[PDB]
Amino acid sequence: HHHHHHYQLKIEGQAPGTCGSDKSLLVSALANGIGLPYECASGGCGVCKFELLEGTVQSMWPDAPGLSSRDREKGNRHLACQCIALSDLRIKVAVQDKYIPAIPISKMEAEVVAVRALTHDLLSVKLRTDVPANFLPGQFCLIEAEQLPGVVRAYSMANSMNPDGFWEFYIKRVPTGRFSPWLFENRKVGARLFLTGPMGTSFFRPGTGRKSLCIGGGAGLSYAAAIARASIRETDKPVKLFYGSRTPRDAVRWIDIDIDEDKLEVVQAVTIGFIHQVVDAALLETLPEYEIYLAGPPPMVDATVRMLLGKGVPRDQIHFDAFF
Ligand code: FES
Ligand SMILES: [Cl-]
Ligand SMILES: [Cl-]
Ligand SMILES: [Cl-]
Ligand SMILES: [Cl-]
Ligand SMILES: [Cl-]
Ligand SMILES: [Cl-]
Ligand SMILES: [Cl-]
Ligand code: NI
Repeated sequence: HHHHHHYQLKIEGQAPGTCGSDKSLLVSALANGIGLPYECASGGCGVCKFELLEGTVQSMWPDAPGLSSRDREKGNRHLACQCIALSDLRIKVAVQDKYIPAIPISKMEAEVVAVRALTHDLLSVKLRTDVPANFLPGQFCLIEAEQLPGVVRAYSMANSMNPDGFWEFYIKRVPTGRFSPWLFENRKVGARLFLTGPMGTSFFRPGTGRKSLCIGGGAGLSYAAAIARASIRETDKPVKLFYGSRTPRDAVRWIDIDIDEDKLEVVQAVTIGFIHQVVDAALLETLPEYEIYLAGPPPMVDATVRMLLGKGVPRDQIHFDAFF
């Protein structure tokens, strides 16, 4: 389960690049500097849709919900984040500049170096690469475990850009979901994984002059924490942060995540109704004045953005990441 092939990737209107049997069309494109649209990079949001003009591809997730029942059954529309090339390809997609990697993405061999209890639910995993850890606050990595070849999943970085090559992620204590590269044989010090990134365009925006509100459900606390840290570093203003954990009062040691608890206004929502009703109650009609960042389970993120827009928050002050 080790050899891979390389093929030509022609994107109509762009320079002929390369693609392969070893990575998705998304990352090959992005790796080539092309702004192929994407958000989730994991088969759910539908944003990376392209039309297969010619050539043959293989899907990592045939049931991927980002592709509608219609599209899965009729025509030549596929998802770039889920598809590998099995020959030279010609595709058509609306390329945009805002998706060009801020920082050149790469395939990195990374070793687990530290694991520690974040919360009753969250486990923090710190890995090291031979290369500097270079990423913006709010970006993610796609993570693979050689045990499971076709099992790429997305995880927001929790720490910050450092020259020591450290990448931290928050993962679930209970192995739920379904398939994950975080087998328990891989949550031990010395395990080797593969990080692709940095990915994502929902990173922190400086110079807004607005206050930050970070909303993180479940493992989305990684993203929420990286934005909160970066806001405090920027302005020293108070950052309001809301998060969901199922057990009452499971505090996170904010000094271990390099965050000053002063300049930090934390409200936990114990996992009736949920997190976006706790935010709406607490802040009322003041939300439109904040720069808002969310992460979490797709249903939670979608409900919250609906609440936000319904409460008059400009679309361009809302930033999010939801992975499937
Ligand atoms: S980016 Fe491919 S479905 Fe979300
Ligand atoms: Cl990939
Ligand atoms: Cl697909
Ligand atoms: Cl790459
Ligand atoms: Cl997990
Ligand atoms: Cl949640
Ligand atoms: Cl989550
Ligand atoms: Cl930072
Ligand atoms: Ni082969």
